[PDB]
Amino acid sequence: PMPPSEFLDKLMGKVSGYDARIRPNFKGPPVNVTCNIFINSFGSIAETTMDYRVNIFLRQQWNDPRLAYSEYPDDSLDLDPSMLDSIWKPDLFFANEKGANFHEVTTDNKLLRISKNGNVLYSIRITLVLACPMDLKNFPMDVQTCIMQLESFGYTMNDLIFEWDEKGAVQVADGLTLPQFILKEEKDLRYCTKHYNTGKFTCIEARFHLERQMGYYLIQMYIPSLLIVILSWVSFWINMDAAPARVGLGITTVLTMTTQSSGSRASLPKVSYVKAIDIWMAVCLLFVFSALLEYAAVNFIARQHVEEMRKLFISRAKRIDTVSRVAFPLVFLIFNIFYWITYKII
Amino acid sequence: PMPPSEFLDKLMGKVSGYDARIRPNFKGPPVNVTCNIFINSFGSIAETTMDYRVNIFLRQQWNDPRLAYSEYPDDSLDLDPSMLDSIWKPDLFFANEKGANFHEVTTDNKLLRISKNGNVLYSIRITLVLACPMDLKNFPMDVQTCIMQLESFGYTMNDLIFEWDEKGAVQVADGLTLPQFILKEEKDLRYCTKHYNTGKFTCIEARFHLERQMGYYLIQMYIPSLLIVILSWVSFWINMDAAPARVGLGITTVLTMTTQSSGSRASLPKVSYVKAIDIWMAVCLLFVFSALLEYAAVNFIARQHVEEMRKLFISRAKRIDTVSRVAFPLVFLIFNIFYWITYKII
Amino acid sequence: PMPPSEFLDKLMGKVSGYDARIRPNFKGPPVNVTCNIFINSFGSIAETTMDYRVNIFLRQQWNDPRLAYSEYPDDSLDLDPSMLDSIWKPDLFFANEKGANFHEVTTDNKLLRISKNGNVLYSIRITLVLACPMDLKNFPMDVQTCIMQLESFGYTMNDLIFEWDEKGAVQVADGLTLPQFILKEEKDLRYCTKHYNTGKFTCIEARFHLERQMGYYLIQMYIPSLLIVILSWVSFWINMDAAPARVGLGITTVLTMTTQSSGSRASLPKVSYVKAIDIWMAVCLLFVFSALLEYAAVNFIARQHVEEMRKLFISRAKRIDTVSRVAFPLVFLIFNIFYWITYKII
Amino acid sequence: PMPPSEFLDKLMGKVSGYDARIRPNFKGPPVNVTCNIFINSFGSIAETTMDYRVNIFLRQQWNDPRLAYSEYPDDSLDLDPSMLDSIWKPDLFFANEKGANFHEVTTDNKLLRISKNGNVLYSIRITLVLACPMDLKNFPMDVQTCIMQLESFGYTMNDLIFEWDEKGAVQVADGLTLPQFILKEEKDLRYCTKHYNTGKFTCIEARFHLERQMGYYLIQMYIPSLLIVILSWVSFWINMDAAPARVGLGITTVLTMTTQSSGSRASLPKVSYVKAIDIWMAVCLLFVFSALLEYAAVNFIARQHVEEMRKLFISRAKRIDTVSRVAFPLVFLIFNIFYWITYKII
Amino acid sequence: PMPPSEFLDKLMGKVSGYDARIRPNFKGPPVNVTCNIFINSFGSIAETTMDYRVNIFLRQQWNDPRLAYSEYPDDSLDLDPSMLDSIWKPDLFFANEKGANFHEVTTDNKLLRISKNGNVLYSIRITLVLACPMDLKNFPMDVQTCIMQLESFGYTMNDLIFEWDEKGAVQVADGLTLPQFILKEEKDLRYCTKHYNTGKFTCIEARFHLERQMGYYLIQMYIPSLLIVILSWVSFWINMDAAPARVGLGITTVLTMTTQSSGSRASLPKVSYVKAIDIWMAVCLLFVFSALLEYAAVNFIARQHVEEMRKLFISRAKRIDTVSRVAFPLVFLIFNIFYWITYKII
Ligand SMILES: *[C@@H]1O[C@H](CO)[C@@H](O[C@@H]2O[C@H](CO)[C@@H](O[C@@H]3O[C@H](CO)[C@@H](O)[C@H](O)[C@@H]3O)[C@H](O)[C@H]2NC(C)=O)[C@H](O)[C@H]1NC(C)=O
Ligand SMILES: *[C@@H]1O[C@H](CO)[C@@H](O[C@@H]2O[C@H](CO)[C@@H](O[C@@H]3O[C@H](CO)[C@@H](O)[C@H](O)[C@@H]3O)[C@H](O)[C@H]2NC(C)=O)[C@H](O)[C@H]1NC(C)=O
Ligand SMILES: *[C@@H]1O[C@H](CO)[C@@H](O[C@@H]2O[C@H](CO)[C@@H](O[C@@H]3O[C@H](CO)[C@@H](O)[C@H](O)[C@@H]3O)[C@H](O)[C@H]2NC(C)=O)[C@H](O)[C@H]1NC(C)=O
Ligand SMILES: *[C@@H]1O[C@H](CO)[C@@H](O[C@@H]2O[C@H](CO)[C@@H](O[C@@H]3O[C@H](CO)[C@@H](O)[C@H](O)[C@@H]3O)[C@H](O)[C@H]2NC(C)=O)[C@H](O)[C@H]1NC(C)=O
Ligand SMILES: *[C@@H]1O[C@H](CO)[C@@H](O[C@@H]2O[C@H](CO)[C@@H](O[C@@H]3O[C@H](CO)[C@@H](O)[C@H](O)[C@@H]3O)[C@H](O)[C@H]2NC(C)=O)[C@H](O)[C@H]1NC(C)=O
Repeated sequence: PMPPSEFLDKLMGKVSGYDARIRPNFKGPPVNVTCNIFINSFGSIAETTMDYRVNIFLRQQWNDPRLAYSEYPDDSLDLDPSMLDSIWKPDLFFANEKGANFHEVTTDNKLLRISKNGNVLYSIRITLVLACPMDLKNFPMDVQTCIMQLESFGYTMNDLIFEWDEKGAVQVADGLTLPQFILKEEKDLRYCTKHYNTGKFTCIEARFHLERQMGYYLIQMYIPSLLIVILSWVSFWINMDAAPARVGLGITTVLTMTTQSSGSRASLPKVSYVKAIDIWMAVCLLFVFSALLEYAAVNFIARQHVEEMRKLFISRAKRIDTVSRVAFPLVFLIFNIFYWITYKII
Repeated sequence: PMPPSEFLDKLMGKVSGYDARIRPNFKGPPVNVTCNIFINSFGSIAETTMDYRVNIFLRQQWNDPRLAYSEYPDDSLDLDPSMLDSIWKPDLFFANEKGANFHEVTTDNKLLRISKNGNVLYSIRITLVLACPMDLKNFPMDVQTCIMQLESFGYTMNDLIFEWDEKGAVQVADGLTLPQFILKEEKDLRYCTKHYNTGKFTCIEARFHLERQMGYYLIQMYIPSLLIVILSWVSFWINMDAAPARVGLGITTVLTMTTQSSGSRASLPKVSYVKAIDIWMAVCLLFVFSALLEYAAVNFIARQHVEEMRKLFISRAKRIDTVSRVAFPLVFLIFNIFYWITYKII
Repeated sequence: PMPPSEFLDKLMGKVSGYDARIRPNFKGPPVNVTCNIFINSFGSIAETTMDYRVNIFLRQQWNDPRLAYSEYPDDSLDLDPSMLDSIWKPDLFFANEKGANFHEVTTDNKLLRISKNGNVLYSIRITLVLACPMDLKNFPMDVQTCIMQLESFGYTMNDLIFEWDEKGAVQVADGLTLPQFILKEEKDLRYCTKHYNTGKFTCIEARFHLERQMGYYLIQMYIPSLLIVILSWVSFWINMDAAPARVGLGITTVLTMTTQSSGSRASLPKVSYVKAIDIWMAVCLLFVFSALLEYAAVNFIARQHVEEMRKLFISRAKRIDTVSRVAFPLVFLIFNIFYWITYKII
Repeated sequence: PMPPSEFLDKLMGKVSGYDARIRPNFKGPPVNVTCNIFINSFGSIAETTMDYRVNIFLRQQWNDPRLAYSEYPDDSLDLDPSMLDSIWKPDLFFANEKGANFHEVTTDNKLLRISKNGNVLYSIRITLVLACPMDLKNFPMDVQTCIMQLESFGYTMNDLIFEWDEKGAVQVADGLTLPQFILKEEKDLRYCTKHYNTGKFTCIEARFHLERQMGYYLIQMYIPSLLIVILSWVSFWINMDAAPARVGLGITTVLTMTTQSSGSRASLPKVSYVKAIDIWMAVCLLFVFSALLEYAAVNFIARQHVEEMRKLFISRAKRIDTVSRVAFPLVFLIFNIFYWITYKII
Repeated sequence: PMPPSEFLDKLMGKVSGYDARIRPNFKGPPVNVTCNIFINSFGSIAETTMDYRVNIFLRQQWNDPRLAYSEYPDDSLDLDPSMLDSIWKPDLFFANEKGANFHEVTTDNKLLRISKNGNVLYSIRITLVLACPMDLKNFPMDVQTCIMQLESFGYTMNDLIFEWDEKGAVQVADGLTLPQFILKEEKDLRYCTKHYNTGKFTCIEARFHLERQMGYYLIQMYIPSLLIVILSWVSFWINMDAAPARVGLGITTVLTMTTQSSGSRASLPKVSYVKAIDIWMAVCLLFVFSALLEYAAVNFIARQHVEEMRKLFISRAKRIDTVSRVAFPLVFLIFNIFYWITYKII
């Protein structure tokens, strides 16, 4: 008969003595707020900034005995967010925020509904740009575990407790795709219970394994590196004599490997430790100098040589011939079987 | 006689028992909110970010029996947005927001007017920066269908229903032009009715086919690629002997194709799958190495050759002559008829 | 005697029945709001974004009979913007906003004063970043007409009318200078009266012819293009024989024209249609390949040639001599008289 | 005895008839607001945007007879900014704002204190990003005078007057250092009294001479330009004959001068008029083409030459020898004494 | 029995005469606010902008005798930030702000709790982007001391005093890692007590030594510089005669050192004084010109030389031989022992 907000106005109002400023079960057990998120959007992972943008549905669940209606014959009683500040709320935040906001588009995107026993369902939409450290040892082949963590600010452990729910504590959007990564489904859930001069505080937290898209930097960086190496070697399938063609076909290959290495570290954070993309290419550098080393190996022996003079020269021109046809691919094929296997097991 | 806002103040006020917190037809049928948009501005499609900026007029239409005036002799009774919060509103949002705002320029750009039976016309102006996935298989020749979707947050399906109206549910500005695309007029309208732990919620949604401007990357990337290919071949219309002109005219063409390929993938998202612009140019790469392959084919046979020695050499210098005048354009003209036809049918 | 705000408090207050929510002359003629702007700042025209930042003084003028004081012996009665929301205001906005704001620096920069008959002077300061389409056919020599337009949102035509005033409807700052353009003084003023499913709405609008600064891209792009063309031709004033100097002085000129063309389209929106800066330079490209075409024209005839063999060769070496000294400048001087005259009349 | 805010609450409250909406000395003399600023931070001068970020302490001083307490035995009575809106304030703004804000960090950074006679001390903290035109005729050697100006918005001249105070009207931070400039201590203070259709308004304004750091572009642009010029000339200290070393050492110098000129105008606004950095380098361009001009001067005379043929050739090879050893430095040393002296007197 | 906020409502309310506008111990001693921070996040040090982003927990501690409850049997009485504005707060700010904000994510991240004697614990979360000057004399090997400073705005020294606490006045996060630096644990704490026309104000301040990650620019800039120097010298281990290989292997090394120097100063602020990275590379420039100087030293003596003519030439070809094998590494090995030792002691 009576409208429920009118019933709610005398429920949580000054009548019935309800305060919005006091936690439920005060002078009693700590409040167990169980939670789960629905990731709407995810990504734009600025590895320069070492962070990621994510848009979630933060769902929060707890119970208030002060809000347990009895006579009203329904189960879930919703509330437009005008009266949302009139009730108690948790002091949730993120320990790795780096910028966030609500979404006031047409409405404060804020859900409330209350069970008969006062089980409080609370859902809001938050866009987060969460910082995460980026271990880039095997940089195109890393599985980044960028995390997120949810803590209480005023209420300590003894008055409030965050929880994950057991039934799928991270719901994921169906077409949630990543331009550069794959979100693995296994999402670790644990506690990061802090300690301060103030004291200790609750923390639930989530972990997100992100295996990359290997094929991109394969296309951009590996394959143009791959061409020059064979291009360095057909520059040994070049003519018998020390020609200016041997001069030109050598230096052309070297500058492109410098050029690809210039554009290699274009969007990278400036980590001290060596990553995987440069040792791919610095080896390709020291391979591409060997051809110019090989020409001077021809050129110094050509100047070393006139019967007996050139007799040693053309003999050494064959020891440089039949070995380099074998030694060039062998040092490169032994490189990849040395290279990829560590990056295949990690 | 009495001013209408004064009539409206006792209409929707505390007198006549009107609440802003309760949906119309409560404990009854779900509210059918029909809607249509007027796209003022559209574009700045950051394909790096895979999104698009759009400025709309979100028009919303429904009915409230609580707001049905009877005695007042007019039809549409407007309202400046001061009293807009005093009435019920829907909980509309976007499932792919990525940033939005209202427009408070001189006035909250918010329209209300009410029919005699309380049919509520509601219009606001929103700038959106809506995310959309970007399939870039045929990257200069794709028809991108970037979408947008409109959902309820608190009210489920059983209490609220979004609708498109039949009479032109997306109105488009007249001079709405795109710097890189064409908005096709056919705009698909359907439902994206979600399901959650909370439950199910209404969704109407719109789809926007965007065929590009083919001619730009034609000018920037195809035509400078086109010049080098013929420039590679007049470098076979070069002199009889293995000259340093054959050395210089070969390597000049190769580095520019590397240079255009460096500036090719300038503003591109890092997708794993191969797009169309690189297979345009990687083929142009492997074409441009064939000329340097052709010089060494001349150079190795020149070193292979003295009567019978040069007799085979000049004979092979003609088998490299009359075939390459035929084989060069034929492998390229067969490429484009292999290339464009798939990109002409999609 | 009594202070005027105290006189104003009983003027526009609840006493004397004044509403801020009702337009003047309600149930009567539409309100004629005449307006004019003072452009404080203007520019930073992001042609990539196809917009321009402008900071204006939006002056608005109309009349309210409800605000016509009688007994107070003065003419213009100002008001600090605290009481500005207490009166009626128009629902002005911009149809091409793309971001705007007010200016709360030390004070809401909001002017009100009221005549004896209630003629309302209303002035505020707005920074706008207004979108404008950019026709770039003659890109360094275009006169861009970037516009701005001012519409009503809730009030239709029959209740409200925007106007320009006759007496200089766009006031311009004195030292309002542009880094890349010239604002022509002639500013077209007309109507963009829209029509919707809602109905029709008033619009006044202004137009701004912007002729560029021609001399910049002259310096950056024309003059370095100009040097290579003569540098291509002194490479024909080179020695008699087909030298490696003819090889080196040719390819040096070609790569710089590629290099300038790489930096040519640095900050340009990706329009499909051809602009003027590339046809300046693509012609400079096909001129610079003619010198390498000319060397191979020497080189093929040098290999074509031994008495009668070289007799034709040196004769053709003179037909390539005396014609190219004439044919080189003539095709370029006929180009500019073909080029600039269309760009001098538009 | 009684707390002073309680004394202030009945001082400026509704009792004693104080209005915040009325200027002091109303229906009397115009209010003389004297002011001075303390520049906390200054710089990040985006010459592309032609503006500068500055963070100030805007101190404002005037007198209110309505706020002159009498009985309270102290001199300066401060006020936390909660009651700051309860009093009158000036309508100060900036005519060249381009974005600004207050600073609500832990507190509205807003100072009030009141003398016994009601002399009002008012100080706030503002970060400004102030636009300034950038005359770049002598671009590395200009003294930029970027200004700032402070005007009233509603109150005209006859009701309000801004002033500088005599005692150091611009206080400057001690370690206020600039990454690219030097703030000269002489700061011009004058009036920019505007005139409008509304009328005339007060303006005080400040001027800031900014002499650059000459040594940076000296290091980046002058010194690498300086090396090539001598590198062009040791390429004339090259061997007797027209060698391919003369070919290679010429073109190497030319492309670097193109390369430095490409990176020269990296961060520059696109002004039409010629600046100083390009005439530094375009002269360095036309110097570096003279060496390739000198080789062809050798090469054409080498092809011109066989007893009497080479006799003129080696004689002209000495007229090109002994003159160019003198003519090369002389045209460059006469250039700098032509160059720097205008840039030393301005 | 009675809830504590209800006890707090009559504690700090209008009853018991509590004002939020008056400092504690008014007309008495200055308030000693001791403080300490917990750095949550730190970094993204934009050396171009000369600043750093930091996210802190600003903890503030003082005492209010007005807030000393007596009868309530507990020690720390917390308060959700709704009633936070109802009490007195300090006027803290930062003198080097450059942008800051609070964090309203789900809750104003604002902590209050009050001891029995009214010792006020106050903690909030602030993200700061704090400016700091960047001395870049030894640019890859500098220890940057970027500071932060905390001042009062309205309250002077005689009414308010900031303090550090003795017990670890800067708490640091455990996994607080830097992408480019190391935060040294020693953090200097002192006073920056300002003086103005207003007067003098309290200041506590903190200092943060930041030693870089040396290994990055080692990898990016030192090692590619290191390769060319040996590559310059094997270009002297080249053949006996003045070959075009000596021409080509010289100029290839020079342009890469120009290319690395172009990408060297990519992200650097434009300081006038010379840094350490360029004197690393300008020496590498003047080393790499010596090889081309060495070829012309060969080439001029080759043209100087026919019995006695070449007899001096091959003798000078040995004085250029046996010295340069010794003189090349010696001038470079003496450089590094001159270089690094100053950068090892600072
Ligand atoms: C939130 O969840 C926590 C975790 O279960 C609850 O704390 C637990 O509360 C129960 C009953 O209140 C305690 O059980 C009792 O333990 C004593 C001693 O172990 C035993 O003698 C009794 O027979 C009884 O089983 C339990 O110890 C306690 N655990 C902890 C770690 O505190 C808490 O009550 C929940 N609060 C709310 C508001 O739901
Ligand atoms: C919003 O639109 C929906 C869709 O039409 C409306 O729901 C429909 O309401 C009508 C009448 O209220 C229902 O018709 C009735 O159906 C029963 C059983 O089918 C039949 O025996 C009756 O004779 C009568 O025709 C219809 O079933 C129902 N459809 C659905 C899917 O619920 C709704 O009433 C509209 N609400 C408002 C506020 O306009
Ligand atoms: C705002 O300006 C418009 C444009 O002038 C005003 O509308 C005009 O109002 C006048 C008098 O109210 C109308 O004149 C009358 O017209 C009738 C029929 O044409 C004629 O028989 C009468 O003798 C008289 O001249 C005029 O038609 C009308 N024009 C339009 C287009 O509506 C309007 O009144 C102004 N409103 C305010 C508040 O100033
Ligand atoms: C703010 O400063 C201005 C500038 O001094 C003040 O205006 C000046 O006010 C004085 C006295 O009120 C005027 O002096 C009188 O001038 C008349 C005619 O010149 C003379 O016959 C009298 O004997 C007396 O000296 C002075 O003219 C006037 N100047 C101007 C330019 O208006 C103003 O009063 C100050 N206002 C406040 C609130 O401090
Ligand atoms: C905040 O801390 C300051 C620093 O200690 C306190 O100021 C100090 O207050 C004490 C007692 O109020 C003063 O001691 C007295 O000094 C006089 C003269 O030196 C001496 O004759 C007395 O026997 C007594 O020892 C002390 O001088 C004073 N120091 C300064 C620099 O002012 C202040 O009281 C503290 N305020 C609060 C609210 O805690």
